Amino acid sequence: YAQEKQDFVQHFSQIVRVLTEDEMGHPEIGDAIARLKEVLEYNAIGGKYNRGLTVVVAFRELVEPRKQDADSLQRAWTVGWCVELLQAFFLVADDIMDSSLTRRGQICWYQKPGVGLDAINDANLLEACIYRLLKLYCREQPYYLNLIELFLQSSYQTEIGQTLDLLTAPQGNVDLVRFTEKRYKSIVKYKTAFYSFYLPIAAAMYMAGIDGEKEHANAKKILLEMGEFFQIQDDYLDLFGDPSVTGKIGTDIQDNKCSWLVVQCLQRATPEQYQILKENYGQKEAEKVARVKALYEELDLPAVFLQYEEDSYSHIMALIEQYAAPLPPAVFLGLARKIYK
Amino acid sequence: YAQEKQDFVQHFSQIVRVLTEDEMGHPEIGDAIARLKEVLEYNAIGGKYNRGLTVVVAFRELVEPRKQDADSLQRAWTVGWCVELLQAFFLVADDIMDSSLTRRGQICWYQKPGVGLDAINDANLLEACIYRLLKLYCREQPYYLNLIELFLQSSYQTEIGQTLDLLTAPQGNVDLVRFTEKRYKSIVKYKTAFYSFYLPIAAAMYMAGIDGEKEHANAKKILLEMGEFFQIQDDYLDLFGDPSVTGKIGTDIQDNKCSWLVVQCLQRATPEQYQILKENYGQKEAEKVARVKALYEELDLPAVFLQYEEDSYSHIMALIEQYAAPLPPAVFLGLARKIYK
Ligand SMILES: CC(C)[C@H](C)c1[nH]c2ccc(-c3ccccc3)cc2c1CC(P(=O)(O)O)P(=O)(O)O
Ligand SMILES: CC(C)[C@H](C)c1[nH]c2ccc(-c3ccccc3)cc2c1CC(P(=O)(O)O)P(=O)(O)O
Repeated sequence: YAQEKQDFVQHFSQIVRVLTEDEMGHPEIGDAIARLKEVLEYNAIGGKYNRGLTVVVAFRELVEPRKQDADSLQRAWTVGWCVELLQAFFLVADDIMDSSLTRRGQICWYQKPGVGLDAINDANLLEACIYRLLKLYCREQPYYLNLIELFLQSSYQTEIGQTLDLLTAPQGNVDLVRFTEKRYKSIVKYKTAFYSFYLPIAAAMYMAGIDGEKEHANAKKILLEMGEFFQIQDDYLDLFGDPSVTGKIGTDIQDNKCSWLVVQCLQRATPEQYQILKENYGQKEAEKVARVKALYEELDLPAVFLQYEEDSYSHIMALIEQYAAPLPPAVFLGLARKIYK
Repeated sequence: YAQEKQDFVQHFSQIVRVLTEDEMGHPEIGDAIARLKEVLEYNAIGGKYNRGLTVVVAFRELVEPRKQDADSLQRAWTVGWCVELLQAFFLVADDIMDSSLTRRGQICWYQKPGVGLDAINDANLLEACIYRLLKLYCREQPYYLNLIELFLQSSYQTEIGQTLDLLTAPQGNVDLVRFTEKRYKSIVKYKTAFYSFYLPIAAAMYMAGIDGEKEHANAKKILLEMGEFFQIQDDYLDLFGDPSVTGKIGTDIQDNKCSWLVVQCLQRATPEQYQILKENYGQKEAEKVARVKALYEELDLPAVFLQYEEDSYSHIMALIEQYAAPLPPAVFLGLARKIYK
């Protein structure tokens, strides 16, 4: 599982080289290409690489083994790195928008002295790097246009999701009438599930010559449902997870997030409870965060979650049973195993 | 010339409609699509539309008149609007990065109450709209991939140019050792000339079935040279233009810009003059801006410019003479006329 990750990371060095080869081919833009290198190195490294690696794993599980030459494998690693660049673009930009301080345990790029709002253009460069790598490595392949369109569409979906989230949950303005279940699912589907789960498997599919509309739709159905549970579990763990196991010490409640937890809370709350939420949700003070968390436990949200994880796992297994064919079920089950661990 | 502009603007209403049709096809994301509409309407309208209109004018001059049906013309307007969306994406983002207050005589989008840094995601949406329109209108055409690659490449070039500019001219830090002629030309070529002049004519060329590498290179040579003079003239007019004729009251000097003017000044300045520049360039006070402007006139920069405009016009005419064929020279001469007016 995580021997493949060392191999993925070692490929980065070449991605960076080929993207910053213009340091001397046109000398004039050298300093800009040096800055691009620093942007790539700071923002594309330090994550867990789950999205990029999924491209490689899924590719190897989908392609006939005697069409896995060195050049094929290299295209798969490169396209994995494209998914990671897309992720990096979103995170740099989201951090600016949310005023975050840290990411992946280090200062956010935009908070670095000397960067600041220049990070907006750095993020656009990271995005642009995707299409430069696609062209460099995949332009003669029959799936080239399909991949370009898949990355463009995944960016749109994600951005639209971000818009929805920004409207739903503006910092420093509590309005819980916004935090409905239909809205939560919609945010998760567009902002997270499409790029995190559909994108990497679809890309592997296209690379394997699997281009059919119907097959893509079948896999999408499985994968967007998995993505929904992934985010719900992320929301739950934000507050209730062991921090030496997650890494996170959560701030969803302080940040006025449309969390699965606040959604559930609101569905179950008496009016006296709605009031406790109104007075304490989306504020900085520890005692106020304690209040919300106490309210969550009083309503047995951990028991709700555990039940919800069980029903969700059965449903995902049924979706796999119904929609995986003719793909090998292992493509989806590998993901299910990680998510439901 | 400017009857065609009313026609271009009237087409916007349909661009907006087709991009925000999802307001009821998926109801969940309705509020986000409403926000997209407001972003489009505020940021794609209010400019002079020169870049988009160039696509339409050049298309009509390049295509055989009995391949200009209603659907062709519509694709040309749409692709013109794509160039305008690309422009809108860059301007929204640049305004945030520069901390500007106004644009096109109105408050900058990000300065609107309630927007703020959410404009970063608004800008990404504007970019994404380009590829949604290309797909909606041009996906079955033989030039589809060529246009997608042209817009992606124009975005990269522009972003790289912006990086170079940000490194060269950081606000609140005067360093004139950066402001060399080689650097100025490099910024202009990447940040301005490619998207403003090459992009719209190249797009019209691809739409007319003119896809040859050689022809694109020939036209690019003419067009990047024209773009260089356009920006130089913009820099000159920033300070010396009549504001009821430009619209601008200039702030290049206050903003520590790598202007053609400061570059020229530096080439001609004694060390005592270099000092006046060092002490007064890139500062807010009116008397300090007066100093720089006085220095410019003492070195006869307006006479240098006028001479430079003459040599530049002859050179552009020679480039047209040598590189326009087999395109009709009118494609380039229309631009020359506007630029050198
Ligand atoms: C390590 C676990 C404590 C944690 C809950 C987890 N579980 C996962 C299950 C699946 C995936 C995943 C797999 C493929 C594509 C995208 C995500 C990531 C995570 C992750 C890590 C996620 P997270 O940090 O939880 O949002 P990342 O965005 O990949 O870093
Ligand atoms: C109106 C003039 C006082 C002014 C100097 C001018 N001259 C031009 C010449 C050519 C073009 C142009 C033509 C095609 C593509 C791009 C620009 C724009 C301008 C412009 C307007 C430019 P500007 O505002 O000068 O940078 P815009 O970016 O199109 O608004």
